[PDB]
Amino acid sequence: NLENKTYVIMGIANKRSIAFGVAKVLDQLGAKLVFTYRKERSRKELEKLLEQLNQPEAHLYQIDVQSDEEVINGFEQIGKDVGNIDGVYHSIAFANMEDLRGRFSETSREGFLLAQDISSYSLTIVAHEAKKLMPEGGSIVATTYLGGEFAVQNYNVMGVAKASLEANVKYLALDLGPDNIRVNAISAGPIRTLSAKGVGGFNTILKEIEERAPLKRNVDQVEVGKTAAYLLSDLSSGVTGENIHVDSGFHAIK
Amino acid sequence: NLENKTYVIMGIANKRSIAFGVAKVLDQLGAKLVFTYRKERSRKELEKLLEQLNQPEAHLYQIDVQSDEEVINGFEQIGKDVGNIDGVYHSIAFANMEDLRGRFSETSREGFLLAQDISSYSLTIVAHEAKKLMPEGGSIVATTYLGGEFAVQNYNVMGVAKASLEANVKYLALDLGPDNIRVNAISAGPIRTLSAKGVGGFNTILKEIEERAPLKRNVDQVEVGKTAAYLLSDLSSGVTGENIHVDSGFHAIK
Amino acid sequence: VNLENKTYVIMGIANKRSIAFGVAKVLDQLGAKLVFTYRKERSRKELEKLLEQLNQPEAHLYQIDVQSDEEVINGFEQIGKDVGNIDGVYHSIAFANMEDLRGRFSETSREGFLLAQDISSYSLTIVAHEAKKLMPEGGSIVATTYLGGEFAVQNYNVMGVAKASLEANVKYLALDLGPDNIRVNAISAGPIRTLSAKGVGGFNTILKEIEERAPLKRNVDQVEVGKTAAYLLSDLSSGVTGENIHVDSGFHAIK
Amino acid sequence: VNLENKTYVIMGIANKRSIAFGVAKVLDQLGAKLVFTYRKERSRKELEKLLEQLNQPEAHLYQIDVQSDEEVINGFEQIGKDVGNIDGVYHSIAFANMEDLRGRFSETSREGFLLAQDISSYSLTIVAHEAKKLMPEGGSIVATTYLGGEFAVQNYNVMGVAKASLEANVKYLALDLGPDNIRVNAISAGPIRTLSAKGVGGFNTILKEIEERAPLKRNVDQVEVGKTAAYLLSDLSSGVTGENIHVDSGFHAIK
Ligand SMILES: NC(=O)c1ccc[n+]([C@@H]2O[C@H](COP(=O)([O-])OP(=O)(O)OC[C@H]3O[C@@H](n4cnc5c(N)ncnc54)[C@H](OP(=O)(O)O)[C@@H]3O)[C@@H](O)[C@H]2O)c1
Ligand SMILES: NC(=O)c1ccc[n+]([C@@H]2O[C@H](COP(=O)([O-])OP(=O)(O)OC[C@H]3O[C@@H](n4cnc5c(N)ncnc54)[C@H](OP(=O)(O)O)[C@@H]3O)[C@@H](O)[C@H]2O)c1
Ligand SMILES: NC(=O)c1ccc[n+]([C@@H]2O[C@H](COP(=O)([O-])OP(=O)(O)OC[C@H]3O[C@@H](n4cnc5c(N)ncnc54)[C@H](OP(=O)(O)O)[C@@H]3O)[C@@H](O)[C@H]2O)c1
Ligand SMILES: NC(=O)c1ccc[n+]([C@@H]2O[C@H](COP(=O)([O-])OP(=O)(O)OC[C@H]3O[C@@H](n4cnc5c(N)ncnc54)[C@H](OP(=O)(O)O)[C@@H]3O)[C@@H](O)[C@H]2O)c1
Ligand SMILES: Oc1cc(Cl)ccc1Oc1ccc(Cl)cc1Cl
Ligand SMILES: Oc1cc(Cl)ccc1Oc1ccc(Cl)cc1Cl
Ligand SMILES: Oc1cc(Cl)ccc1Oc1ccc(Cl)cc1Cl
Ligand SMILES: Oc1cc(Cl)ccc1Oc1ccc(Cl)cc1Cl
Ligand SMILES: N[C@@H](CCC(=O)O)C(=O)O
Ligand SMILES: N[C@@H](CCC(=O)O)C(=O)O
Ligand SMILES: N[C@@H](CCC(=O)O)C(=O)O
Repeated sequence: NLENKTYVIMGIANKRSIAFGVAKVLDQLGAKLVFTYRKERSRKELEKLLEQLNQPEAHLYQIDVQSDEEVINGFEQIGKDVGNIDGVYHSIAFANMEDLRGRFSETSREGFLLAQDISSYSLTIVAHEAKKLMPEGGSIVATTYLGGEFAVQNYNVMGVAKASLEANVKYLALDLGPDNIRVNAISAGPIRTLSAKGVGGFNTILKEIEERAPLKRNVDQVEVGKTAAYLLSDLSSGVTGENIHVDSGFHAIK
Repeated sequence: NLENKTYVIMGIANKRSIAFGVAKVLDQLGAKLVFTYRKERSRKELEKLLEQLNQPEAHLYQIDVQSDEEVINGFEQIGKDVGNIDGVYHSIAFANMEDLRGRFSETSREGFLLAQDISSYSLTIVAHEAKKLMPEGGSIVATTYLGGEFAVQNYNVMGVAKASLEANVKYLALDLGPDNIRVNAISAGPIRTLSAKGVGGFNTILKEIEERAPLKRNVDQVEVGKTAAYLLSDLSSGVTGENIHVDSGFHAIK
Repeated sequence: VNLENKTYVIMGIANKRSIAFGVAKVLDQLGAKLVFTYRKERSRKELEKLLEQLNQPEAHLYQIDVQSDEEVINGFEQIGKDVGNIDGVYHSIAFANMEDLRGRFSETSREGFLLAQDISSYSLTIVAHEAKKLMPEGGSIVATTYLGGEFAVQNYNVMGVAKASLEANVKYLALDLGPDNIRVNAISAGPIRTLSAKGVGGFNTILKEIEERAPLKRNVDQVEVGKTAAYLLSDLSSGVTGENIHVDSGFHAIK
Repeated sequence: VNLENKTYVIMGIANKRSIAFGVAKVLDQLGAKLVFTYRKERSRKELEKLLEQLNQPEAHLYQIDVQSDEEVINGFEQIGKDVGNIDGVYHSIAFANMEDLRGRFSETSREGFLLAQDISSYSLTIVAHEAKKLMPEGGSIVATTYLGGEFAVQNYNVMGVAKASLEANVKYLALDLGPDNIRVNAISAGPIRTLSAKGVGGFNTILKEIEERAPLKRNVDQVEVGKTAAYLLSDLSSGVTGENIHVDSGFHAIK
C-alpha cells in the first residue's frame, strides 16, 4: 500500500509506454504521481491518460534530460509543488536510427555520445536532484534491457548505453546507500512501444521469447509496473544495486 | 494481499530462522501457511512459535528432505489436508561442520555429496512433488548466499552446494515455466541464525557488510520475508529463473 | 610457449575425438611430457593407439576411476613415483545417466543427481588435493566445463547443475590453493562431436545454432580447446586463476 | 607463442610503467613488429627512449589523439602505407577528470561523464573500424579494462561506468566483426602502479587488499598483462572472442 507516497515517473509518451504500466500500478496502490515529459505531444498524451487514473490532479513537468537546467529546475519545482518524494521511476532512452541500423563498428561518435547522454548520464543527474527531495531516503528505478549484458543483434549503440546504465545504477547504489536511497534496475523483456520501432528485427525478438523463454510468453507493461511497485516500496528494503529481469525468464537460458 | 493463498514453508528451526521471518510476513499478509520440519526438537518448538501468528490452525509435517518417501508422502498428505497450494519457500541446507572451515581441498566425498543432497537436490524433488499441488501454477523460492557466486573464506563446501542450488533454480524455471510455476532464489546477506554458528568466521562476515555494503547495515529475516512475499505473489508474475540479493547491496560492490 | 621439461597429467581421453586428445596433441607438440589416466580398459587400448601419433618417447598410462578415493590417491602417488613432480592437470571428465540429459529436469532421480556431482564435480576436488602433493613449487589445474553451467540450456539438465558445481569448485580451489602457487581455471568449451556428446539430446541443433548465431559463425574444435589449455597450463597465464575462459566462437557473449 | 611476421599496433604507452609497455616487451620478445601510437609529444619522447630496450629495428611512432576521428582515420591509413597489413591492436587508453573522479559519483558533471565515455569506450569502436581495413584476413583486438566495470568499486566512479561501457563495446564489436575473422577481447587487469593510477583515490589500499585477499595473495604486473595479451593476439586464442580475461591474482572470483 502506497498511500501518502509520492513518485516521479519520467518517460511516458503514450498508452504503450512502459512508464504508463508503472503509472497504473502505482496509482492503483494509492500513490500520488508526478510526471515528466520531453515533447509537447507527450504532455498531451499525459493529459488524456490521467483521465484513466485516480490522480486528483495533473502534476506535469517538462524535463528534457539533455539539459542540466531543466533537470535541476524541474525537480526544484516539483519539490515546491508537492514536497518531498519517495522515489523516481526512470523510463528514458534514445539513440539515432542511423547508428542503430548500421553495423555497430560504424557507430558515429556523436551518436554514441548522444545515446550515453540521454540513456545513462540522465540517471546520474536525476538522482542528484531527486536526492534533494528525499531527505529521509527513497528509491530510484531505471529500465534496462538484456542487450546491456550481452551483444544482441541490431541493439548496437543502445546496448553499450544500457551497459553504462546498469553500472550507473550500481555506482549510485554505493554512493547514495548511506543516505538510505536505493537504486535498482528492471531489465524488461521486449514490449511493443513507440521506441521498439527503432530496434531492427523487433518482431523476431518477441517471437523468440515465446518460443524459448521459460514462461513461453511475452511480458507486458503492467508486469514491469508490479516489479516497480516492489522496488519503489518498502517491500524491497535491503535490496539495492540489483537488476531484476522481468522477461519471462529469458535471461536465465541460452 | 495473500488472503486465500496457501504456502508451504520448509526450514523453520527457531525464532531466528530465516524461514520464520518469511512466515511472519506471509502470515501478516493473510496467507494460509503449512510448515515442514526435519526432526522432533523442531516440532515441539514450532508449535509454540506459531502462537505468534494468526494461523487459526497448526498444519505441521515432518519431512527430512534426504528421504524421497518422506517428501513424496508429506506433500501428498498436505495435498489431502489443505488442497492445492500457491507456492513453496525452501529454506533448507546442511553440511558437516569440519567442512565449513579450514581447507576446501580437503573436503570428503561423503561431506560434499551430503551438502549437495540436502542443500540442492532437495529443491528438485520438493519441486516435483509440490507441482502436483499447483495445477494452475505457482511460485517456488529457495534461499541462497553470495558464496554460491564467489569463493568466500570458510563457506567452502556449502558454496559449491549453493552454486549447484542456483543452477537448480534456473533449470527448474526452464522445466516448470510452461506449467506456470516460477522458480527463483533470494540471496540473503548474513543473518545470525542457529546455522550461522557453524560457518567459520561468521562475525567478521557480519561486520564486513556494515562497513562495505551500500546500505552500511545488515539485513534481517523480515527483509528476506518481504522479498519472499513479492516472489511468492503475483507482483512478480514476469519473473522466473531469478536470484534477488537481499544483502544491503553487497553483491554489487567489490 | 615452449613446454619442454614440463609434465602434465591429462585425464579423460576415450578416443581420437576426445577433447582431452586435442589438449594432448597441443601439449605434446609444445614439448611437454604427458601422463594419461583412463577408466575403462577400452580407453587404455585407445590411448595405446593414439600415442603412436604423439612424440612421447614413452607411455605413462594409469587407470583412475574418479569415483574411488583409493584409485585417485594411489594413482597420483604412483604417478609421482614414475615421473616425479608435475606441472599441472587437465581435467576432462564428466558423466550422468542417459535419462537425465533430455526431457524433464524436475524428474531427476537423487541417485542420478549425486552420480553426476560425484564424477563431474567432486572428482576435481580430490584430484587437486592429491595432485597438489606433486606440485610443491606450484602449478596449474584446468577443468572442462560447458555454458550449460551458467545458463539453463535445454536437455543438458542434470549435467548443467553438475557444471555449475564444477565452476564454483574451480573458484573455491583457486582461493584455497592460490597461496601454494597452484592456479585453477576452467575452459568453457563450445559443442564438439565426441562420444559423450551422443548423450546430450538435440546436440546437432546445438552445433547448428553456434554456426548461425555465434560471433565467429563456425564451431570450435578440440585443438582450439587444447591451445587455450596450453595458455592456462603454462606461465603465459600467471596472474590468472579462478577464471572461466570460453572457447566457443563468442557464443557466451551473445543473446 | 611465435609471432614473427606478425605486426601489432600498441596504443597508450606513456612511460616505462605503462601497462601497454608490458605488452610491448612481451610481444617484441616474441618476434612481433610493433607500431606505437601516442597522444602527448612527451609520450613520443618516452617511446623513442623505451625503444632502445626493444628489438624493434625501426621506430614506428604515430600521433593519434582518439578524441579526433581525423587522427584515428589518417593514423591507421598512414600505418597501412608504412607497414602494410597488421595482425591486431592493443588498446590501452582511458581518461576522466580528477574533478569528477574525486567527487561523489552522483555529482559527476555531464561533460566529464561524456569525456570518459569518449576516450575510454568510444575510442575502441572507431579504432576497430579503421584497423579492420588493415586486417583483410582477420586479426585480434584487445582492450584493457578493470573490475570496476563489473562492480561498484569505491572511488572509481565515472571510470567504472566508462569501463562497463567498454566491456559491452568489446562484446558488440566481437559480434559485428566475427564474420570478418576479427576477434575482440578484454583483459581485466589488477591494480598496477602507473601514472594514471595516481588519479584513483585510495589506490594504495586497493593494492594492499589484493595482497591480503586475492587467491594468489600478491599483486600482478604489466608483464603478466602482456603475456595474456600475447595469447589473445595470437592464434592460441582462436575461438575466443567477446571474452574478459581477469589478470588479477584471482580477485574477481572471491568476495
Ligand atoms: N519496449 C521494450 O521492449 C523495452 C525493453 C526493455 C527496456 N526498454 C526501456 O524502457 C524505457 C522506456 O521506453 P519504452 O519502450 O516505454 O518506449 P517509449 O514509450 O517510447 O518511451 C521512451 C521515452 O523516452 C523519453 N525520452 C527520450 N529522450 C528523452 C529526453 N532527451 N528527455 C526526456 N525524455 C526523453 C521519451 O519522451 P518524448 O517522447 O517526450 O520525447 C519517451 O517518453 C527505455 O529506457 C527503453 O530502453 C524498453
Ligand atoms: N543465516 C544466514 O546468514 C544465511 C544467509 C544466506 C542463506 N542462508 C540460507 O537460508 C536457509 C535457512 O538457514 P537459516 O540461516 O535460517 O538457518 P536455520 O534456522 O538453522 O534453518 C536451517 C533449517 O534447515 C533444516 N534442515 C537441515 N537439514 C534438513 C533435512 N535434511 N531435512 C529437512 N530440513 C532440514 C533445519 O532443520 P532442523 O533444525 O530440524 O535440523 C533448519 O530448520 C539455508 O538454506 C541457508 O543456507 C542463510
Ligand atoms: N563435447 C562437448 O561439446 C563438450 C563441450 C563442453 C564441455 N565438455 C566437457 O569436456 C569433458 C570431456 O568430454 P568429451 O566431450 O571429450 O567426451 P569423451 O571423449 O566421451 O570423454 C569423457 C571422458 O570422461 C571419462 N570418465 C567418465 N566417468 C569417469 C570416471 N568415473 N572416472 C574417470 N573417467 C571418467 C571417460 O573415460 P572412460 O571412457 O574410460 O569411462 C572419457 O574419457 C567433459 O567434462 C565434458 O562435460 C564437452
Ligand atoms: N594501472 C592500473 O592499475 C590499471 C588497471 C586496470 C586497467 N587499466 C587500464 O590500462 C590502460 C592503461 O592505463 P595505465 O594504467 O597503463 O596508465 P598510463 O601509463 O597512464 O597509460 C594511459 C595512456 O592513455 C593514453 N590516453 C589518454 N587519453 C588519450 C587520448 N585522448 N588519445 C590517445 N591516448 C590517450 C595516454 O596517452 P598520453 O600520455 O599521450 O596522454 C597514456 O598513454 C587504461 O585503459 C587503464 O584504464 C589500468
Ligand atoms: O531499450 C529497448 C529495448 C527494446 Cl527490445 C525495445 C525498445 C527499447 O527502447 C528503446 C530502443 C531504442 C531507442 Cl532509440 C529508444 C528506446 Cl526508449
Ligand atoms: O548458507 C548460510 C550462509 C551464512 Cl553467511 C550463514 C548461514 C547459512 O546457513 C547455513 C550454513 C551452514 C549450514 Cl551447515 C547450514 C545452513 Cl542453513
Ligand atoms: O558437457 C558436455 C556438453 C556438450 Cl554440448 C556435449 C558433451 C558434453 O559432455 C558430456 C555430456 C554428457 C555426459 Cl553423460 C558426459 C559428458 Cl563428458
Ligand atoms: O582503469 C584504471 C584502474 C586502476 Cl585500479 C588504476 C588505473 C587505471 O587507469 C586509469 C585510471 C584513471 C584515469 Cl583518469 C585514467 C586511467 Cl588510464
Ligand atoms: N522492420 C524493421 C524492424 C523494426 C521493428 O520490427 O520494430 C527492420 O527489421 O528493418
Ligand atoms: N537423436 C537423439 C540422439 C541425441 C544426440 O544426437 O546427441 C536426440 O537428439 O535426442
Ligand atoms: N591521495 C589520494 C590517493 C591518490 C592515490 O592513492 O593514487 C586520496 O585522496 O586518497
